[PDB]
Amino acid sequence: PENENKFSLKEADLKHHEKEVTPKMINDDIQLKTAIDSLKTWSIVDEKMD
Amino acid sequence: HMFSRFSNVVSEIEKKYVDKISISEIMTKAIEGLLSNLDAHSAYLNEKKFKEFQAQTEGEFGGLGITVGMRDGVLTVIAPLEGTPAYKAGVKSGDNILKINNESTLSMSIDDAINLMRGKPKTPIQITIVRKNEPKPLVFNIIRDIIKLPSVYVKKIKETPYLYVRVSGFDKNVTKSVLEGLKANPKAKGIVLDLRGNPGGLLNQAVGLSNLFIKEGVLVSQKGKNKEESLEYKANGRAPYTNLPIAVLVNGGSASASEIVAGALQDHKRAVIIGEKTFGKGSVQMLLPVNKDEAIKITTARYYLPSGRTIQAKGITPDIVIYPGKVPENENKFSLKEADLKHHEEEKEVTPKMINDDIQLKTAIDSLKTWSIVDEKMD
Amino acid sequence: HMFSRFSNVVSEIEKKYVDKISISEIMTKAIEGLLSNLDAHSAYLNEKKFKEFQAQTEGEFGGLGITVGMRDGVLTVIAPLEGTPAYKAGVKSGDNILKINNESTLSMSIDDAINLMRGKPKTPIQITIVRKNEPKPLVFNIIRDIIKLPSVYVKKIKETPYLYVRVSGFDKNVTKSVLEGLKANPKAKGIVLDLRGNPGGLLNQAVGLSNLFIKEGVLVSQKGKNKEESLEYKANGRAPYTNLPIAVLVNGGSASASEIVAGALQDHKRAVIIGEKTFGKGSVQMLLPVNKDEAIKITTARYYLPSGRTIQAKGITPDIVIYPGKVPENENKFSEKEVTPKMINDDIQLKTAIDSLKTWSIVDEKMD
Amino acid sequence: PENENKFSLKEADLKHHEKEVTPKMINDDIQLKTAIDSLKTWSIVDEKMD
Repeated sequence: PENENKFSLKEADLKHHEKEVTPKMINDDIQLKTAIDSLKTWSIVDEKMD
Repeated sequence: HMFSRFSNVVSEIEKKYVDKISISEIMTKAIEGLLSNLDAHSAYLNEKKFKEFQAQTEGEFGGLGITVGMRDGVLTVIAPLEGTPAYKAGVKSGDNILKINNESTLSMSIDDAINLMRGKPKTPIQITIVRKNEPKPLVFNIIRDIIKLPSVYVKKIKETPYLYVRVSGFDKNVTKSVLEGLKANPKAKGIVLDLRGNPGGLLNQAVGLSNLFIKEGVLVSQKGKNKEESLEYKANGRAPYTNLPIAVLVNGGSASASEIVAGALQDHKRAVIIGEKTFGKGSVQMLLPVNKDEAIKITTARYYLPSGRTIQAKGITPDIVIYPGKVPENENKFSLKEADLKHHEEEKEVTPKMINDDIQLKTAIDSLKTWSIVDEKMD
Repeated sequence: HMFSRFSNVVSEIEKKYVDKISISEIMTKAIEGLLSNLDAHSAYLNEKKFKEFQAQTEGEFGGLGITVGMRDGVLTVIAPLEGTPAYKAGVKSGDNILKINNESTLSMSIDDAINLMRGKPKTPIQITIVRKNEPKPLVFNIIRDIIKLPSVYVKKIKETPYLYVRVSGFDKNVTKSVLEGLKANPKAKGIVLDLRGNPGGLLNQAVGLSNLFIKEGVLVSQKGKNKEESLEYKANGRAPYTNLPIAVLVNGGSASASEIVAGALQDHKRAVIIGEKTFGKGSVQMLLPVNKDEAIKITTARYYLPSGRTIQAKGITPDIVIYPGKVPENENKFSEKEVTPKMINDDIQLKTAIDSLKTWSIVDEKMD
Repeated sequence: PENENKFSLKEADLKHHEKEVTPKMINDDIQLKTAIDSLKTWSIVDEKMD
């Protein structure tokens, strides 16, 4: 699934301050998007143990 | 003197503007003009609105306990919530609110209709209803009572050791609510802390919630303008659940309080934030009165995350970015022989039929399962 | 007195606001905050802005051609002037602007949008629109250029004596061209004075055009608060064409000058307004000179039609309301230089105007 | 022809809680609508002469 809407996150008077797997080939298929996601959780859990 | 700039200009508007504006009312318009121009969140609460807004702040207050969704454009009855005063009145679905007492609320936006309906916590309001069966309006009186709408509920997942915790708004007992929910299920192995789209408010409970998990953490991570206002200390180490897997779900709505409980966990790597980018509302607002006891609401401090980065105008950048959708499936014939054949308390626990409707909750459960597998690898 | 309230409020703001705001900036954010709340069209120009505006002139800044006016708290495109890039880009009246480039338009002043569109015409600029009957907004990449296309032409109808004069915009030459066309095309009778999509223009030329067809008197009465600035433009007796039929067309994308020509005729029973409701923008603002270099801009006075009605928000309600479409020439069977039946049948609002001229001719002949 | 509005009062009109032509019938048939539109112009030309 891809983003479809552009919300008004920021408004006026706001405060300031080929040979590799591309995000396209990750997007077209979900089974490879969830396998990379499941790697991110492993990295987070590893960093929790220092 | 310094007021020359505004005193000279306000003289012209007295005479040359078309509709004979009174200088007494001009100041009422200049104050509202100034505050709205400092930032995107300041506002002016005059005397009349002052006490009304103060009394109707976050929590329980008198009302009707009826959900409005404009189903048919006539204020249809969307949800007669169980146990609410409207349900005591016996309101039924299919009715619509043409008028309250003598005024066609349909011709007015819900902005003022909600104010009219939400009156005194005791004085009953004679609500007027219309049902298509009876052309003349029916009558249903909703006696007044403080509306007890919990902000947090905990419901198990049918086939997994993982709970589900919803956090919309923040009430005085958010921390107690989550803690008692966890106590009710001592054998949970992961919580999908869904605080998706929740704007914020009541920081004093966000810190308690985060402290319920982290052990070193931060006490209040804000600095402000004056040096005395900064409170970036450490949080206490009395957290019971210091190793429970977590996956907090965020969405563009989450602005201030759900942006400090989610962001605080991320910088301590105590959870996995799943969803879509957030609002980036890195500020707080004190409602300091002035003049005739009128709250000149204005920003007073800028929240900072533990790492030192700023959420303002930057969002929370969830680790696993995924937007709402449906989980794909492949099938050629109905799993059941027929929709009504061969099939021979729903809120008591999540079921796959509702998980498949929201891909994000599925992703959260997947992240919790990965966390469980990783934790089991350390045996 | 009342000033004490404001002084206390500003003192409190200066004491607690996070970013150490200076007093000079507070006043620049209080005056600017007042005028915007006073009336949408109003605006504030400081010393620098006032100087740059004084140096500026309506020369090479053709712009997109979009004309915008506040309505229900959002910017809406009144109508893109005919022949300009915005018209050729598909922007239609009633579309609510959301963004110009990356700048969100929530709570801007009309002057800000006008200046955003103004500049070197060749500079590309992007626009985002919200259309009522189409989900999600749009995006338009438009290149601007100066426009010299004459604003009125008097194209004649093919098979009938009736003329057809299209007043697209009220420039300085609008009143001369219409009179010249009528003079050069005599013995024509009916005149379909088309004003649809004409956002507005010079008042001096709206009264100038209305002067041709009226002899009675007051055309448009302008009144503010005090009597000194109140004045009205009463047409002189020179009305070369005070007899021929007329049928003006007005559409939701017209206002100001095109709304005083249609309103002046309607109140003298001198023509038949045909179409939809009008946008209703009929106020007047000018820079206030006594400003200590910080020129401001307020709606000094508004326009009143001779009947006494004000057109600020009411607009003009046509006599014969008929919406756009194609005439139902079907079901009657088994299935350039002059307006032709092909074009008339593609515009129902123009078919009605011709019919309302035939009845006028019949009633004129019936008296003899 | 239908105006740009899609619903307006299209659903749940209710309110109001035969012997004369009503606007619904005039909308139903275009010939009668043209006949009425050609009577208003007659009134306008009657007013002008006075």
